[PDB]
Amino acid sequence: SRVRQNFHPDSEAAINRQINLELYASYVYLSMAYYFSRDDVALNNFSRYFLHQSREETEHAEKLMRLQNQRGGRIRLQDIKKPEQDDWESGLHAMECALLLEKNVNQSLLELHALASDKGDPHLCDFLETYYLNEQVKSIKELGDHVHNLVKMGAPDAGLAEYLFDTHTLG
Amino acid sequence: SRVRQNFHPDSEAAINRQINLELYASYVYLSMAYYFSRDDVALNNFSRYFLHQSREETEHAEKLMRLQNQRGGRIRLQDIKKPEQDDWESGLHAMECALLLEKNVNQSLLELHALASDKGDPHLCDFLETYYLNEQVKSIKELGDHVHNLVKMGAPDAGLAEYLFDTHTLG
Amino acid sequence: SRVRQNFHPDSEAAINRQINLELYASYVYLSMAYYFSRDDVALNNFSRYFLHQSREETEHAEKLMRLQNQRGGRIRLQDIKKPEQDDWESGLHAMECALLLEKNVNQSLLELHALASDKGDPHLCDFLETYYLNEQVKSIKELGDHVHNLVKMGAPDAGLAEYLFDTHTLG
Amino acid sequence: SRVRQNFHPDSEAAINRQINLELYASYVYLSMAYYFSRDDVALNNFSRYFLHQSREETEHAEKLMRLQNQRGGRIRLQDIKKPEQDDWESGLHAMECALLLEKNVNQSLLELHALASDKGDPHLCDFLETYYLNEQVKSIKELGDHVHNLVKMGAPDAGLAEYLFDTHTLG
Amino acid sequence: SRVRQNFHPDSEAAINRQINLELYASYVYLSMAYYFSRDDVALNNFSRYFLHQSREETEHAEKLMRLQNQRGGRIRLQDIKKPEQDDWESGLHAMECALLLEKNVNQSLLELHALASDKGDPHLCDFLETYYLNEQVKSIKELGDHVHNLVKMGAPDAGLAEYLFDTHTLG
Amino acid sequence: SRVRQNFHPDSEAAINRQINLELYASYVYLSMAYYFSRDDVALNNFSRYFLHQSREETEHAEKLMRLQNQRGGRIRLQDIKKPEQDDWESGLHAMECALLLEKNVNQSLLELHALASDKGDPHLCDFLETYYLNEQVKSIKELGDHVHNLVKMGAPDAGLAEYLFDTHTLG
Ligand SMILES: [Au+]
Ligand SMILES: [Au+]
Ligand SMILES: [Au+]
Ligand SMILES: [Au+]
Ligand SMILES: [Au+]
Ligand SMILES: [Au+]
Ligand SMILES: [Au+]
Ligand SMILES: [Au+]
Ligand SMILES: [Au+]
Ligand SMILES: [Au+]
Ligand SMILES: [Au+]
Ligand SMILES: [Au+]
Ligand SMILES: [Mg+2]
Ligand SMILES: [Mg+2]
Ligand SMILES: [Mg+2]
Ligand SMILES: [Mg+2]
Ligand SMILES: [Mg+2]
Ligand SMILES: [Mg+2]
Repeated sequence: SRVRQNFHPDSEAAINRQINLELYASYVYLSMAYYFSRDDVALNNFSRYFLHQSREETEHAEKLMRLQNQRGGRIRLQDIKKPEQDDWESGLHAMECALLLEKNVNQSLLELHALASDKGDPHLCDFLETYYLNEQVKSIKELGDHVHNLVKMGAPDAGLAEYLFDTHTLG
Repeated sequence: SRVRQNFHPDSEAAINRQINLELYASYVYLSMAYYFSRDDVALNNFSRYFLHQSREETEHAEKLMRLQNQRGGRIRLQDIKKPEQDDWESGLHAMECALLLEKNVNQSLLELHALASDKGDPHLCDFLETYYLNEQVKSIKELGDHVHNLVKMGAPDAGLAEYLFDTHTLG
Repeated sequence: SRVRQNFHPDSEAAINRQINLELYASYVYLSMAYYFSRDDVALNNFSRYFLHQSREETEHAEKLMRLQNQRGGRIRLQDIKKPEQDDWESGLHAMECALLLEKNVNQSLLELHALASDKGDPHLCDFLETYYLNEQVKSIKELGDHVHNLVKMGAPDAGLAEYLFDTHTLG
Repeated sequence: SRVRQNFHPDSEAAINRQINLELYASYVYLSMAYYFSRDDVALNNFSRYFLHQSREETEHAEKLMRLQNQRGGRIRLQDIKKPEQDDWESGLHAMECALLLEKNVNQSLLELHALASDKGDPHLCDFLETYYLNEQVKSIKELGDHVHNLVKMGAPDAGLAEYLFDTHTLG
Repeated sequence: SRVRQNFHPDSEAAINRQINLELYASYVYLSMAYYFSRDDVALNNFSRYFLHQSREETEHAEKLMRLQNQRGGRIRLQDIKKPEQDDWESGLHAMECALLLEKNVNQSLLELHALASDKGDPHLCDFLETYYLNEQVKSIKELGDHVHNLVKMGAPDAGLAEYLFDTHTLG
Repeated sequence: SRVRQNFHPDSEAAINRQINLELYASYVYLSMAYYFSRDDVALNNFSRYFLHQSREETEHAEKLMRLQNQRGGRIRLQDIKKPEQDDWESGLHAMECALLLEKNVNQSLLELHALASDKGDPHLCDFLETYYLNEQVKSIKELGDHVHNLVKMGAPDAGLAEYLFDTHTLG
């Protein structure tokens, strides 16, 4: 390749893997998004909240796909695995799963950054530090906030709790 | 379910399958989209054209997911299969694959409409007739147009052809 | 904690210490700010200059407090020590003390960054690199500039010098 | 001093003390402010409410610092003591501590006014009467209101109570 | 020096060298810029494209000169070497030389970043990561794109190719 | 060449030389520009004044490069020599060097005009008369003015002088 400079094949692989992980999380949030528009769940702000997260994660993937073409790498796509559940059980459960999901995305991204360090790709280091490492910290903190309020409010057994969180926090 | 009326389990299954098919085509077009921003391909309008198609197909899926929740069905998601290639070979080849893809989407949708007919779901009939059956005819005709010009122009061997089509038709 | 990931207790402590250091510098600049509105000093631009620095440093502290809550840490506040003097002696002396102060803030921040490196917190690395390491370089260079002109002009013995610097540079 | 007229050294000392007290309350409210942005508390309006109080109290200090320079006195700053807690326990507890804090600020200010009376400083009397004595009465009444509603609503055991007060009163 | 902190003489030298390298590339692009306004070449968009690159590289140098004065270093300037050719041969050849040039600039900058790492200058690390390491990746990818299209189009023997690239891509 | 008419090879050479001279003066002024943003010099208007002169001289070069391509000549570039000093000593010294520099540029340009006269290039005569001969007279007179005031004010020993000239003339 005529553009490739200082781009280690293992970083290339790392990125391709990370692209799949970001697509997977977009799918998980799309699943949740339409879980909440169910007639027997019907929390439309939860539904809009997770649909926005989903499209946000698709943007994450595209940046990485864009990073692979910028550096000289070759995007190699894999199947996008279906989420662990179609029935996300409750607004609380969906927030806890979202929280657990993003800490794993964070892990993988922390692992990616580390590979880039051992390979002397400062550009890739700066890439993850700039667009991912802090997006994740805010996502994880925000999700943490949401998890905490819904527990303190009494979700999901308190019939009022998820309905109020929907209308007042996510509105 | 308290919303379900005149909604046959086989239509439900049909829809869930169709949702996966629409996600698959969105993925195929995303793959092509980033194929053309490669430094050794670098047809940015082809890349923008297929990225728009991709997001358009994601919208297709969401409507169907929305249709499933409206009728009383239960969205059951499957893995999203990786496309047949990561190297779409040329602007012409990518248009021919896109054309072949959409005729299959069309087939499945024609098959879905037929199931809905034999099951007496006029609502589902009208759904596909309204948002899908003609979107497909226009997609297939448009793709057909593109395929024809690029052949007539001499793609991909004519070095000028794909570059001009990029700048003048897809610009 | 449910948000904490890859956040070493020594980094937590480092941050809590740094928060106090940033509050301390805000206090030092508040002291200077009101030193210059004295009727027997009466350099109102010096006074406005240092009052702006003070509020700027309070902002520094808040970001760090915000960083501690984002990562899962626990803000643990300490007394805010009074400055070394209430009588900052002259506009020159106050600039030299400000310069010496910020090089220490810089030291501590350089030390903090180093801890984060040895602990594999790339997020915290990027945090300090983004909002602190360069703010400090500009502060130190700006203060350096000010120190130099006031010396070259003859502060504080030249009765004209501090009065002109006040009206022409800090105006 | 050439500006000093009718300004008793004990009033000067009183003011310097009061300046420290006003800085202390600003710090207490800053602590609370970031207590509520904790991921395991996450009441963002409580957090904004107390952060505004904090900056309001910093303004209190500055006026007094400004009063000292106007009259001929000499600002003599002391350490700013850390608050009694870093864990403000609940929105209710934080309001009760805020209420108790401001009644003490009020006490000290009432004591200051009294000193000024026995010393024949009508200017200082008018100063406190104009910018402090009523600011305090409104703060104390407002805090009283807040305390009462949160008790009546069932804070902190009622999971709904603090969450609703956050969104509906402090929003 | 009174501003210098944590600034290693070898980093200083590195920067001074890098400043010359950035001036050299500005000169190379100025040469190309006026190569294309030749009456026997006359590709005015190529000429405008390279003249913009040139001024962009002068900006690169100035930032580094600004970085040297900010940190306490001393700008030490060297001769600016004439480019390797005055006759850049063709639009394709000029793009290939530009591509090769920027990968070297990139190399030097990657080497500079590495020096800064071994010297514990995180500020200088962040400087290059922020304003240079990615500017280079985009330049190299963009130049790569251009190189590829002009080859695929048949430059320079195809009389149409450079003329169309001029009017349609660089217009 | 098909555009060349009445264009003597010695004029061509003259122009190529003059182009280098104009690049040299641009470099000298860039050096001065960043000399004054030094933390131990810190005359920001001097710095802006000389940075504007530098870009102005780059424009001079480009016109001559443009003149060479217009007439049929061939731009042949040489190394751009580093200036005589990196330490311009004082605002006065920098103005005196600038003054001496421009009288030499003027000399060379007067010499160029003379060559054009003996060669019967009235176009080149008119070129220099129109864009250079008077730009130089104004530059030299302006620089002369500046030199005179700074001497009369007492530069560089008078600590006030350069600082006031910076803020009041060059502001
Ligand atoms: Au789970
Ligand atoms: Au790295
Ligand atoms: Au195919
Ligand atoms: Au039907
Ligand atoms: Au000192
Ligand atoms: Au790190
Ligand atoms: Au209490
Ligand atoms: Au009184
Ligand atoms: Au070459
Ligand atoms: Au570093
Ligand atoms: Au000289
Ligand atoms: Au002539
Ligand atoms: Mg993500
Ligand atoms: Mg479709
Ligand atoms: Mg600070
Ligand atoms: Mg108060
Ligand atoms: Mg550059
Ligand atoms: Mg000139």
